Amino acid sequence: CWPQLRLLLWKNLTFRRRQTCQLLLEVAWPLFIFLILISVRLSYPPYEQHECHFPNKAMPSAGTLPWVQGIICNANNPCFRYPTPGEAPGVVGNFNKSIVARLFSDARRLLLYSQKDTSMKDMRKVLRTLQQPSKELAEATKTLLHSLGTLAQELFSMRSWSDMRQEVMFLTSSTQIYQAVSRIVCGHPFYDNSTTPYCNDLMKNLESSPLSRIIWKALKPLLVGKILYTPDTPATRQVMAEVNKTFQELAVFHDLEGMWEELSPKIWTFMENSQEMDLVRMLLDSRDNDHFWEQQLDGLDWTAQDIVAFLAKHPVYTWREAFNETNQAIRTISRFMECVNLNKLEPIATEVWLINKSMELLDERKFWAGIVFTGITPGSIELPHHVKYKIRMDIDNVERTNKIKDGYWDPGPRADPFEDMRYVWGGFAYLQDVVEQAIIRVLTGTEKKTGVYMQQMPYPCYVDDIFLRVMSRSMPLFMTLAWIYSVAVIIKGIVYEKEARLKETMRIMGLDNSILWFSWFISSLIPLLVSAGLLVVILKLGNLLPYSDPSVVFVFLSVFAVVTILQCFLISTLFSRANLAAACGGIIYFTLYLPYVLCVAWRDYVGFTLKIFASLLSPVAFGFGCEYFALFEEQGIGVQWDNNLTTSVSMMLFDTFLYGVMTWYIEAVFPGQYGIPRCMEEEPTHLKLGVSIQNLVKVYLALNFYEGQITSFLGHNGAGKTTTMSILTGLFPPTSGTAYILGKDIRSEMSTIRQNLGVCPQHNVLFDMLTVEEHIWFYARLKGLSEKHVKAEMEQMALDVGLPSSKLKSKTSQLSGGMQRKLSVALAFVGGSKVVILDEPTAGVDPYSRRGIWELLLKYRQGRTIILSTHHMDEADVLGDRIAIISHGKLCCVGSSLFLKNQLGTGYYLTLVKVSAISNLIRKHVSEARLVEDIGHELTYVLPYEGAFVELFHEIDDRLSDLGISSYGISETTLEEIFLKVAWKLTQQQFVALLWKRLLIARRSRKGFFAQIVLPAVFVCIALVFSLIVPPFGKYPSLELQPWMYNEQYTFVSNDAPEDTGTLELLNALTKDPGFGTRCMEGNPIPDTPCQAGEEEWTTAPVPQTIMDLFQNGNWTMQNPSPACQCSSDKIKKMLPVCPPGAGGLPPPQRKQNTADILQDLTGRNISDYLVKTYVQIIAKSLKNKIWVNEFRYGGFSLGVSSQEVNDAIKQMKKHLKLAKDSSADRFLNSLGRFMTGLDTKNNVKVWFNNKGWHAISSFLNVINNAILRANLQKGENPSHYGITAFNHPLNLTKQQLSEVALMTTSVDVLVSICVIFAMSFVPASFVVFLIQERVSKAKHLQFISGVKPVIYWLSNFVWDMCNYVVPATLVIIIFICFQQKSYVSSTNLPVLALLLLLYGWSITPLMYPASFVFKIPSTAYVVLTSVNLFIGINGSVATFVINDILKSVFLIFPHFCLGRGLIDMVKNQAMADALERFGENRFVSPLSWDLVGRNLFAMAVEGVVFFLITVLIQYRFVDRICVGIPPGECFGLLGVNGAGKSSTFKMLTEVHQNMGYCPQFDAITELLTGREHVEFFALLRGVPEKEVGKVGEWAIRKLGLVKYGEKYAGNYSGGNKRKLSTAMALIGGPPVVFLDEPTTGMDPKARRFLWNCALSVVKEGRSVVLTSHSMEECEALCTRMAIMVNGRFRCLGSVQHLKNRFGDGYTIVVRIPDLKPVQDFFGLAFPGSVLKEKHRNMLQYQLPSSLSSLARIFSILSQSKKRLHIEDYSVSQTTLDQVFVNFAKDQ
Ligand SMILES: *[C@@H]1O[C@H](CO)[C@@H](O[C@@H]2O[C@H](CO)[C@@H](O[C@@H]3O[C@H](CO[C@@H]4O[C@H](CO)[C@@H](O)[C@H](O)[C@@H]4O)[C@@H](O)[C@H](O[C@@H]4O[C@H](CO)[C@@H](O)[C@H](O)[C@@H]4O)[C@@H]3O)[C@H](O)[C@H]2NC(C)=O)[C@H](O)[C@H]1NC(C)=O
Ligand SMILES: *[C@@H]1O[C@H](CO)[C@@H](O[C@@H]2O[C@H](CO)[C@@H](O)[C@H](O)[C@H]2NC(C)=O)[C@H](O)[C@H]1NC(C)=O
Ligand SMILES: CC(C)CCC[C@@H](C)[C@H]1CC[C@H]2[C@@H]3CC=C4C[C@@H](O)CC[C@]4(C)[C@H]3CC[C@]12C
Ligand SMILES: *[C@@H]1O[C@H](CO)[C@@H](O)[C@H](O)[C@H]1NC(C)=O
Ligand SMILES: *[C@@H]1O[C@H](CO)[C@@H](O)[C@H](O)[C@H]1NC(C)=O
Repeated sequence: CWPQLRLLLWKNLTFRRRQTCQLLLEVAWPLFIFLILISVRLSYPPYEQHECHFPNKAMPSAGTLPWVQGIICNANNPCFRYPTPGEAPGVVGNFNKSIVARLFSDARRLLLYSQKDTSMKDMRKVLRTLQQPSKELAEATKTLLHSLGTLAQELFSMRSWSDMRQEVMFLTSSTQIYQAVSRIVCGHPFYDNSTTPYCNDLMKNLESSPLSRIIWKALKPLLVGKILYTPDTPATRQVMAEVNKTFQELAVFHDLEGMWEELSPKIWTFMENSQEMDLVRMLLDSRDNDHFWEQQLDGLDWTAQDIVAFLAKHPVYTWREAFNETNQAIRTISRFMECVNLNKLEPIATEVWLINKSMELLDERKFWAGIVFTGITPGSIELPHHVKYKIRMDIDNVERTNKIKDGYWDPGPRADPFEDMRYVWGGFAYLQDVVEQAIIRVLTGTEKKTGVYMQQMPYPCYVDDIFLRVMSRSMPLFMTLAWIYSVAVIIKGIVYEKEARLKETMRIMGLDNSILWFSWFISSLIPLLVSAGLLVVILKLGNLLPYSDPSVVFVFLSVFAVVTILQCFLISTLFSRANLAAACGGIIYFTLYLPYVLCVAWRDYVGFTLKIFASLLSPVAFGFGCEYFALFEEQGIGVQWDNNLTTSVSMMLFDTFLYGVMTWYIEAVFPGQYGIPRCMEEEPTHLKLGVSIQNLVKVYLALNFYEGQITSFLGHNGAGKTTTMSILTGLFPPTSGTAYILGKDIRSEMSTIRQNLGVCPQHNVLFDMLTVEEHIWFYARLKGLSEKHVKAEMEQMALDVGLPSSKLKSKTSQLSGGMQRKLSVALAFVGGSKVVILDEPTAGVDPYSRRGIWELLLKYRQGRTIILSTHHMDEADVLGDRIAIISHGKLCCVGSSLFLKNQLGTGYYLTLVKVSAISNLIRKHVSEARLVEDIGHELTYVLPYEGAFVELFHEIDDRLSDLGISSYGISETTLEEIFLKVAWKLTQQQFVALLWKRLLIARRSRKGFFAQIVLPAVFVCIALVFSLIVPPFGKYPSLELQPWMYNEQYTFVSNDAPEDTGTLELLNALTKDPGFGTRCMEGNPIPDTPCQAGEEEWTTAPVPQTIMDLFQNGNWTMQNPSPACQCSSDKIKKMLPVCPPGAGGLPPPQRKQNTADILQDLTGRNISDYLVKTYVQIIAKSLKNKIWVNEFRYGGFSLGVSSQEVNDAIKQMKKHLKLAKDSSADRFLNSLGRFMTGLDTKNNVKVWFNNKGWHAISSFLNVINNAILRANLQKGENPSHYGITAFNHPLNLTKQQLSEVALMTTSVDVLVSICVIFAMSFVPASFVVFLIQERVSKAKHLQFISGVKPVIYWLSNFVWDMCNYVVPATLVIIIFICFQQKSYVSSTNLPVLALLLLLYGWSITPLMYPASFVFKIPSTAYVVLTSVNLFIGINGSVATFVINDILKSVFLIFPHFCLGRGLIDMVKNQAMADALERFGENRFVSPLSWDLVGRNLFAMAVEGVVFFLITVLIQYRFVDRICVGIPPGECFGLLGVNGAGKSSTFKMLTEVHQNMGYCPQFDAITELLTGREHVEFFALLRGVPEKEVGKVGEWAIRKLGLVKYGEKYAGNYSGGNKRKLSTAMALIGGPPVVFLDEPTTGMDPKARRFLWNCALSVVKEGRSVVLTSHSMEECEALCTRMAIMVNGRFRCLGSVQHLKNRFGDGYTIVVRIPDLKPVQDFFGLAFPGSVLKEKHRNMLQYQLPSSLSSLARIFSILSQSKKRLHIEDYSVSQTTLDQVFVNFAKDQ
């Protein structure tokens, strides 16, 4: 058992080693694939990003100055990496150090001090009293001194103007300006025709200044934009007037220039020539006032000396420089604010005019967003209590509304300042908040009393390694390609071993399929394990899968190799061709891998039971395991032994078991064309009996085979000798019979029988890539011989074979057919087998190797029980010692050759070579004589039988010169007799005939290649159906801003400073009956979301034993309230950090708010740390369960706490000091007072928003605005039906975006075009494979032999190919015109596409014609042509992606590229015309224009023409004195030596064409055509009449027989029937000379005689024939004038008898008498040339050379010694023709 496994493994290893061409590619392909993989890996490094927070943005309602400050500097998401103070629950600042805020606060302080100041009036009163020592003078002076000291302190304590002037002077190197502006504004981390060109050049410089050009993108729609709204309802007018007030709040700088121009001369003369200033300067310099100023300064800067130097200066810094600087600053700020359009309000009547005006303003490049209301009628009614409004803005400034989420999840806070922040810099949130605040103010009356801020939630220290994810979630493809190559190789090997019938012989040799499958398994698993180990090595070292144990991945790859090995064992039993299976395995495994990518996209609704029932394949389970590996690898923890993956391994093992069972079943139920689906002479007792059959029978005989005799076994192959020989072997069991083979019953023991019983079937067994010595060694080891015994047997076999040389012993299977057959028949004798069963030896080999094999067989006659079974007569005659014939399953005759020939055989055959005279002489010499047959220069007679022989031969030899007889001959009866006795318009005719034949061969192929019609149909159907799934990619529907667009989310509300001031009522109205927003309130005014009504429970989730450790780890202050968390340590790359328990610290109270979501109170908790830890831990827990984790929370609120005095003070100040009512003084003061009172906020809210949700910030802003509105509502009936809804609907796209979408749709266009190109390329594949089938010596050369004019052949082929491509063209046209694809079904795009497909077919059908020329194998050009067509399609797709002019000019040669570009340009022009019609114009550029489409049509047409021409061109490519005369009726058989070039001479020697007929050596018939139609087509091509064609066909079908099977498929016939059809084809036209070649190959008796009779008859009609073969019996029975060709020249010619007598050997005699030596002694003494050819018991044979002319005396001596030697039987024969042939071949 095990030794056989060892031999099988050795054979497999030798097959692997000797190739030296497959294993190197096998080891290089995975290396190359994964080298490309690692090269791609080393190009994308892992991106690490620290955790950070984002500053809070301020809306316009929270103050104009903080809003502008938030716009200006902190507009980039700086990613602080540390919690900003803005995220603190109490403070909302971060502008502590803002010098502008300090300047404004100092200005407010100066104002409020001046209005409460009395120094001016006190100084005036003191001056009046002094002008009108004293008593009250001292008190007045003291009060004035104190007042002026306080004023000096106040004026010096501002400290803001100093920094402002220093910074503006330093500004008037790249980073210094940025640092200065950042320190100034906040803390520390064609247009020239419209307006004046000054600020045009300013904005040009802003766009060209080398800084972050993002602040300009945010400031452009703010100071240049322009808004417009719905019809002029008075309430809409009121809300727009409120918005206008909010806008003009910042217009204080507009009327400041007039104020300065009006106040400058007054303050100038006040500081120049006023008595008050002179008195102040006088009092500032004294002897006692200096100490007063020193005491009042409190040691501050700007002492009294500096004050006196600055103020008192009539002619180094006085007030004049400050005055000039302030004047210049005012000039600059006025010139800046001049072109700032603060009147951006335009009322519009209708919505269509709204859209038109917005588009016009967009063309004018000055257009901000636009509000659209929903008023019911232009009435004075205030509001319908529920405002629905939309904000229409440009697309490039608003986030798209077609999607609300990125889809696939990926780490990253999504905080890019420009790419995904359009709701901030675009101005959407600003206008939204302004409109909501205006609506709130107009509904109730409260002005602002509310601030709003936006805070982005932080992110917990993530890293970006998307490449690792996409490569570990798509591992199977590149993990499987190399094994696809490996499985193709192993399938090629398996099917090659199975096709050659080697497995059948292995089974016959005494083996079971189990050990073969095991050996194949081991031999294919060893290199797969090697490759798996190497891949584990290259993956671990590649740094692409760190922290992954090599052992577990190695075991995984080993199980994968095992399951793929069993899968290929499954797939191999369905194919019976090596290359076909090797090419189809790859595509079949690709098809089996596709379900994985098909199921991975629909993972949202896939069931575990569906996963199991779909895991019946190997690639899907491997992909699941790889997904497990990826999920456990991405987080850095790796994969280890931790007890999914186990389920995947179990499913893979179940798949292995299922594949094994499927193999075990299919190998038995459906095998190949060779498997089995589930007058008796004296018996010589001188030798031992080896095989004794006894009463053998089957389902609808007894012989005794002996040891030393080579017994023959003849039969009709239908009545026996086929199932009897199989029953003698182990193929089929017996049926009520027994046969003791060498003393062992067949049914008793079959193992010991096969141990000493060789076999040699017709199909030789010789493995390729091996030596004959290794063959003998392997067969001897399989026999069971020892080492020394095997060596001795190999030496003996090499000595007896005849090739004892290293040039042949160490060479591969390269010898000629002769030595190959000799070695194959000698192999059956290795091991010393005592019983051998041959089958058809020397079937089609030359007579020389036949004699050699005969000698080799006779050398093994010393007791081996050779059982011959052949259809040849001479072989079984000269080899068979006991001929036995059976018929009707019963034994008929048995005995020696002489016994069978003299018991029932006819008399002698006497021939004469060159008629009534000789006939009468023979009749007078012998009465029972007759004239058998007379041929050209020959005559035969029969002597049916004895002294008449002597007298007749004497009379013949005496009167020989009388007649024309030149030589005589005598022969015995051959065994074949005993076997038979016992059991012009011709061009149009050829055109229509070819068309008819091809039409029939296409019609009768319904079961055949009919898929070439429905397969392109189903593929184009799949394509056009998939084309109806991709969205139009250019739509933006009306989206409603509501936070519940996401299914589930966690909200939260944090109430800071709970003192009931202004926050408690707001937070209450946020969580009352109306809920969060507009979800459900007296109905559900939101579609597809009715709110869950019943839930009210303020509870805390059950906490595990972590509160314990939280208690024992006390002192958890506000700072560090929870244990820390580590992330991204060195050499440990973690996608998301892992934190210990107690991440948040305490589960907050959870409660549902009846809106399909749950809120948790976060009062007094650190919001940032809690959010970070909860988010990271929840995301980890969610991704742990393989759910494709989505987002968790989106938004929350933090409500906290941060006037008329300044307004009243400004009013009182304006009342005095030269009050007036001009448009320069009152306007500026009122605007400044409004700006001052529009900056204070009592209470505020901070909306925490996640940016992963595209529509989260706006929805939560709407929610908080609705909450504010419902809270500010007073004494209402109920807050239910009071609410606002915000919509987002962009405007229509313009020409630019239309061009962009027409450019980006080309991807889907080429995607749908590629599959059509692939599906349309399957029609010419059938044509080319049919041409290949007809090209290999079948019909092309045969039709070329007759007059066919080969150009007409290709012409008719092209015609039918066009006519047959017409059908699927119209079919697919109808199929995908049924679909409403306006790009194709239009009245202007249908004919162009129609003739585009037509010309594509016309150009593609001749392109694959020359590919059939050099291709000597059928049924495999299909796959390679499909592959190269796919490659051309990929090339055309790449060229379309894109020097382009020459590219599109030279790439028009490929018709696939032509059709692709045609479809692309067609859909492009369709989309362009549709867009132009949408915009309101009309373009009618026809697709048939020469430049666009039509150049491709002409190119494809001329390409088809030139391809047909070059195909015609390729076909045309632009012996020693052979002399013989063939008269009428001369069968001039021209034999030759081995390799004499008979086929070449036949092809050279072949009006003359029409006068010659050919019969191919190989069968030539269409497998799907009919029998009668073959000869009908060949008669049509011969030149017979159209009406007599049926008569000629009937004559041809009746002449050669087979009339019972005349109407059937030629492919379903047999060898004899195929040869009959072939020889009938050569007579359908009736030429004078018919050239035949091997008419009988593998045929049977009672059928060869039929063809021989037909040949003799067609010769007898005066028509000479010419044939050649190897069987010399056929030549001697058919030919009449031989022509032997030794080396190029005719070495011998003449009749058969003349050649047999001239150069032939002597006669041969056989005598029959235990025995006596005296008879042999007398026989040897009688003849001098007697030679003992064979000596047996009671039977002798001898040869007489050079003594044939004395046959009369030979017969006389025989008749004399008949009574003396007591001989029982005599026989005398002449030398056969095969002896003459082997003699001529020996002396060469
Ligand atoms: C909620 O919970 C978070 C943490 O989960 C708390 O945030 C912590 O508190 C501060 C932010 O509010 C952070 O303090 C900063 O730490 C920086 C780190 O630099 C080193 O810090 C270590 C101590 O950990 C020192 O030994 C080193 O010498 C380094 O200084 C400081 O650099 C930073 O100092 C600032 O520097 C800037 C620029 O120079 C100055 O302008 C500024 O005035 C200040 O000096 C500052 O001290 C703290 O790191 C942060 N994280 C942790 C783990 O503590 C929140 O505070 C909690 N919420 C509330 C309301 O408390
Ligand atoms: C809306 O506000 C703008 C300014 O914010 C007002 O326009 C002012 O008045 C006229 C034009 O109407 C101009 O001469 C002024 O220069 C504009 N600006 C200022 C600062 O006065 C406009 O009148 C307002 N419209 C409504 C309906 O209130
Ligand atoms: C035209 C004048 C009278 C009205 C404007 C007030 C300006 C000019 C006065 C009022 C207060 C003064 C400032 C108060 C003190 C300082 C701090 C010192 O380190 C630089 C000078 C500086 C900054 C003074 C410059 C001049 C000053 C800014
Ligand atoms: C900065 O913050 C502190 C809080 O410690 C506050 O007292 C101060 O007024 C702030 N500065 C401002 C608002 O300019
Ligand atoms: C804008 O697009 C809508 C969508 O159908 C269309 O009805 C409307 O007429 C378009 N308006 C303009 C001005 O193109």
